[PDB]
Amino acid sequence: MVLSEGEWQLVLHVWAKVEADVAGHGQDIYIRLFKSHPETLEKFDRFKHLKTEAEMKASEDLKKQGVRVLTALGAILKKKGHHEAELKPLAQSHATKHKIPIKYLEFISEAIIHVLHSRHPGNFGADAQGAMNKALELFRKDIAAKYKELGYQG
Ligand code: HEM
Repeated sequence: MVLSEGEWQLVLHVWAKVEADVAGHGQDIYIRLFKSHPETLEKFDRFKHLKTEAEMKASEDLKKQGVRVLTALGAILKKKGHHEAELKPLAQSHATKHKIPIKYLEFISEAIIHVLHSRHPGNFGADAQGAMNKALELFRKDIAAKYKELGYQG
């Protein structure tokens, strides 16, 4: 499950493009997640009333949430697998307060990949997409192990 340095640089080089406008990327990723897997929207008490993509795009609070979420993910990715400290708080909140199954982490990973594939073909060819998938699989593996330590089946 361990990534090479080369693989991490493919991850970080596409992430550098996300960081030109993290808010806009976050909006596109949430819209993709909620349209592909509508059940995931039901986990968001503050956003579950949004009915359409237009409402999602107009939500300033959802935009701010996407910035928080992608910035936390980016800090994980920049650790290049040495992310134990970052995963502790995230696993605890997601297991115990939000109750987010591993299957829903797989869905958001799919939405991230889809949006990078569409926006960033210059830095998201097949090898770069493979490296990003490996990094998100590692994240999900390590979160699942923490979930189990915390008492949550995931
Ligand atoms: C890449 C994966 C994800 C990352 C990095 C991430 C990160 C975060 C962060 C940093 C927060 C705020 C602090 C906290 O409560 O822990 C948060 C809140 C939250 N997350 Fe996630 N998250 C991820 C995936 C998901 C998914 C897939 C769902 C639901 C389907 C979800 C549901 C929530 C909810 C319900 C909150 C509270 C939102 C609010 O305050 O209105 N998360 N997430």
